[PDB]
Amino acid sequence: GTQSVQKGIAITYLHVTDQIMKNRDVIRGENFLGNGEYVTFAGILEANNKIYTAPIPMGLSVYGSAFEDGKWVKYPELVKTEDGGSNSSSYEKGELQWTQYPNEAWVAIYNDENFNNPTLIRTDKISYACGRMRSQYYQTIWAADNGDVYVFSPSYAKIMDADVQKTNLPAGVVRIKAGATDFDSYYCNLEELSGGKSFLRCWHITGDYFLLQMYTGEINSRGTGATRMAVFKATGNGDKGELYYVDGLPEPDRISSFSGTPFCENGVAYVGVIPITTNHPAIYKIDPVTHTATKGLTVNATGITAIGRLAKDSHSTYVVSATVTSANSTANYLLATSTLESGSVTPGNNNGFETATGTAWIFYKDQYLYRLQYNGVTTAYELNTNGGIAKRSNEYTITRFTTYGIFGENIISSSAVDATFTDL
Ligand SMILES: [Cl-]
Repeated sequence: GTQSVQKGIAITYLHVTDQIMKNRDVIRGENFLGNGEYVTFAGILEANNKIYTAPIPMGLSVYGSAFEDGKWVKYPELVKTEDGGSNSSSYEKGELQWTQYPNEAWVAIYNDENFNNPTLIRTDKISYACGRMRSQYYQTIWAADNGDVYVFSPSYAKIMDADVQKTNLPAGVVRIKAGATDFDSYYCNLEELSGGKSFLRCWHITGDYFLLQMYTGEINSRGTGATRMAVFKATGNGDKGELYYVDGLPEPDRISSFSGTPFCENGVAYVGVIPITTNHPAIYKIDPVTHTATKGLTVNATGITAIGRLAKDSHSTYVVSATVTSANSTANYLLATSTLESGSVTPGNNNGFETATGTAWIFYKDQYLYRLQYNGVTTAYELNTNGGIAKRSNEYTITRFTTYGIFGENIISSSAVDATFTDL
């Protein structure tokens, strides 16, 4: 056969029990959806004993636009004539950047973590299901407690330069019932409910309630103005969806950012709120039933990069990962606390453990906290038998990732990559 550089999908596993890293053979990304384009997985969602992801279309690679004399090139006027761009937006001559098919969304359903033989399904009711901010892809596919998978799209593609690459669909939601292999008839237009606004990203809270980080103005590539929260009850209003803005958070013009991953327990969501700059980050409790927020634990640091729990034998604690950023340096501290609802935490005591910053953080149940970092090594933490934060024995070298999640006993990370493939 003929080997060439093509777009692939990388999959990396961190097995939390064995403490072993494995690299899956690279998956072909070219023509993943049958239109020549390659994809970036957004989300590794465990539900119904299966993995759901949104394969986000990327446009055409250099290989894909040249393939069989431009078979896949629908809009040749968009193929780049020379190298250019900057950062994640950088492109090579011959690429077609961004999808040519913005008015649809796909979901891949995999039977297990081997990522073989996906069930690929398409809807024309929403655009693609992820959020975006510069180089980041945010998961927007989530399961209700009953296993129903809700597939949200903020319609990020509305901000594309070329008309044919804009979506004309409003931000909205569709559904895959638990155990089903295709979408049902559910559809909710979120812009009609929100006052014309989309969202940066979203998460599950409990039951059929989801948390949306809402925009105050237009969606944009820098995340500007993503300073409100709303609670979406998917089956509310007679299975039409119901959206309520959250009351009790700081005023939007006082919010610098929210932390990236809420912590959900006891039916509520705990969210890190970073105010504009004495004004410290604090963790707010959001009750989805009343769409009300209350101020809890104050964090005496720059930011909040993880909230969760660690447990070992008869010891357990909450763990807040906090950043300390100076003019000349970045630091991260893991801070133990018995409560998220009052008081404060401050680096500088025995209940704190310093780490390098990490690209992303994820808790595996209440057993481990993983600090995912590419080059830099990936590390993991636990409670020791004495109840203190401890580093696990094994470290890992992983590559750049754009999505991550847990299935079974594996932490899984993924990215679109260049790789050699053999064609017939
Ligand atoms: Cl439910």
